[PDB]
Amino acid sequence: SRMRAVLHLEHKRYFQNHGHILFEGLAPVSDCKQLEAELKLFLWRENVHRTLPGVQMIVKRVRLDHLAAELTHRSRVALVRDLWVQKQEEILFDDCDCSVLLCLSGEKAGWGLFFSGEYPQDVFDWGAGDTAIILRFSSA
Repeated sequence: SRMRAVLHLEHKRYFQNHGHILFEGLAPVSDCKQLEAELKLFLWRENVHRTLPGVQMIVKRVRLDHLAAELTHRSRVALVRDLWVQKQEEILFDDCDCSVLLCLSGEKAGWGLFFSGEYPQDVFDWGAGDTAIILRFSSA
């Protein structure tokens, strides 16, 4: 089982103050590793949700769309783009309402960062052996 996850007012305040917030254990670690293993097989790294159901399944079952909308005070947002990345330098600017970087493997598997605008420096990174997926959410 998994406990229900609920944002606290202080999580909102942190995101308001800084424009990002990092959560430990945002997504179940086993769901992240399973997705990563399927992505390695699938081997182009853009919009991998069009090829594997695990991306939207994580978005929906962890409620990343509802959490992003809540943090950004949007009625609703939806996943519009994604990118499976090996290095943080690969995460370029996207003008969407909110992004989520979800780490898929290694020590920080399951950790996720909500942010808007450019990827924030000196907040989150993962080892050279590990990967992550950036999820772009839009109210458009």
